[PDB]
Amino acid sequence: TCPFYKKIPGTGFTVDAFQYGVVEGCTAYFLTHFHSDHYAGLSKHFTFPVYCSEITGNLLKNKLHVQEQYIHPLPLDTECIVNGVKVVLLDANHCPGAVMILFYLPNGTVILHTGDFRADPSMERSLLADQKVHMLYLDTTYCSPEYTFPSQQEVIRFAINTAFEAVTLNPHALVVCGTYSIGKEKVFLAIADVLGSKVGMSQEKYKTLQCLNIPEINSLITTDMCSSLVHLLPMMQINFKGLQSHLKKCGGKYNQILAFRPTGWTHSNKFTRIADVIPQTKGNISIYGIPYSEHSSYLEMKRFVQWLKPQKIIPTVNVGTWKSRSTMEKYFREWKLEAGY
Ligand code: NI
Repeated sequence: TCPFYKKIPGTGFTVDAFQYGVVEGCTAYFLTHFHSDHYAGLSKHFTFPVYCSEITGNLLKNKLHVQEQYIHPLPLDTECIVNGVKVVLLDANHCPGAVMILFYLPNGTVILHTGDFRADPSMERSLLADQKVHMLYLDTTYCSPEYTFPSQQEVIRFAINTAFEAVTLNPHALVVCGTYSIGKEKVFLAIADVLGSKVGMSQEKYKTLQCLNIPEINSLITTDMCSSLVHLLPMMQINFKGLQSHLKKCGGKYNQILAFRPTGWTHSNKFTRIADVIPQTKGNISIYGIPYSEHSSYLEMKRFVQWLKPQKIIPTVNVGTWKSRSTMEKYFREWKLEAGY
């Protein structure tokens, strides 16, 4: 049964609520982004209307084989009417096709559902600027002060320089990058670009990346592993056994692997600067964990909320414990008092 925080009151709408069968009174199902925790339950047998972005629509049709007639893509930054309710989709600065959703309720309430997001000051000059928000359904993944990490730009810089150094020292080194879902594509795209290679991957991943409207994509990726010196593998295989095995497959083309695991946050952020990061090494294999996040830091989250000044905040992540709920309400109150709303 559907939790209250996936219901938009005063409408027939839910958000990211596909794992509860037929939700009583829901006449349209919104999907914020193609991550499995959020799409859990969708398949080709789904017969209610789904509303999402164009990219999310591509993946529904091609990967989950949902039927065309039930997929309703909407343009971003465009006031649209759905079952008599004005809505807007906004870029969530998360993974490709990921959106925030504004609901303008009949009674005059305004609701923002962030989906998954990484807050940015650029959001302060969207169609959010023009009016008040009464309720915020907030991605609270890292709502605690200890969750710090760098900008995406600094991390990519670290990765690019690391990889270019290693391959210029050893032309026979291979670079590997782990993956298990969409998002974080810049990590492998940037590395392949500075090395002047295409990124090589399995057919199922190539199919997925083909759904994402990246410009010039056919120039950047390929299924021919033999022609590329940047390979993507499942995240699970990014370890000393998985990598030794894969090196064997390359038939003595390469004598060294440099691999990258893009995590979210790790406790090595409480002490170490991005510049200071070092690999785990075994023989001719090195592994870097790099903190490339597609969720708000604590400070980025605080800044957005303090800018938005909502009247009520409803968390969508870390809701399952009392300790977590309690902690989050404290920070909300602090933020409210500090900025005076
Ligand atoms: Ni997500």
